[PDB]
Amino acid sequence: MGPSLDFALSLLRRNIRQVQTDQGHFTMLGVRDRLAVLPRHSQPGKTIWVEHKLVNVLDAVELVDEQGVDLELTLITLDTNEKFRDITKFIPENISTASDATLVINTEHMPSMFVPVGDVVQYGFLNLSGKPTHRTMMYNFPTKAGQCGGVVTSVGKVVGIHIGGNGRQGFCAGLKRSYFAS
Ligand SMILES: CCOC(=O)CC[C@H](C[C@@H]1CCNC1=O)NC(=O)[C@@H](CC(=O)[C@@H](NC(=O)c1cc(C)on1)C(C)C)Cc1ccc(F)cc1
Repeated sequence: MGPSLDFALSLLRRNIRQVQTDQGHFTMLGVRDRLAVLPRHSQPGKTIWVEHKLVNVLDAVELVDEQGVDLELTLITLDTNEKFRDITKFIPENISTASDATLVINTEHMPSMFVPVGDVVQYGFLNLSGKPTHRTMMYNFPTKAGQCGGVVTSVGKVVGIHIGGNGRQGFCAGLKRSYFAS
């Protein structure tokens, strides 16, 4: 509710970017330095649109956890002029569920949008259009196409990235701090 909403708003300007790839429109969380995270499904190429600018991509590396499981997110590094404000400290050391979370969407079509998704609960194994992953979490909210990459936040942590849904529920890849270690 209110507390996750205001924390979510504090991330928006400095860290939550509108992007476009050949696959469509996505929300992108910038984490530190020139490092950001996107859904694998966005399939970033050699350039990517960020806000109004076509930006060269330094690399895109699929995020695979310490158990060898693809998390369906890719870590992208960018030929941006400025570094992102470092939000490492807001990514929890442990994958975290949360009550009354906020999902932040920021795309050209859904700009600066805060979605009260309610409680985010453990889900675990998830088969997303035939691609299996784990460590996912679920919220009973009817998320939509165009919300992938959306940032799931608690009172003061960034806990997940929206990756899929079935029309009545939504699912995020869980985040923990070690995923972003250099
Ligand atoms: C570029 C445009 O594409 C997009 O908009 C990305 C947006 C949507 C957001 C969905 C869109 C709808 N409700 C939502 O919240 N995401 C996907 O579509 C994903 C597929 C699903 O959500 C599928 N769901 C399940 O499999 C699923 C399983 C359970 C359990 O619940 N849902 C549905 C398409 C059927 C794409 C994907 C494929 C393979 C993966 F490794 C990982 C992801």
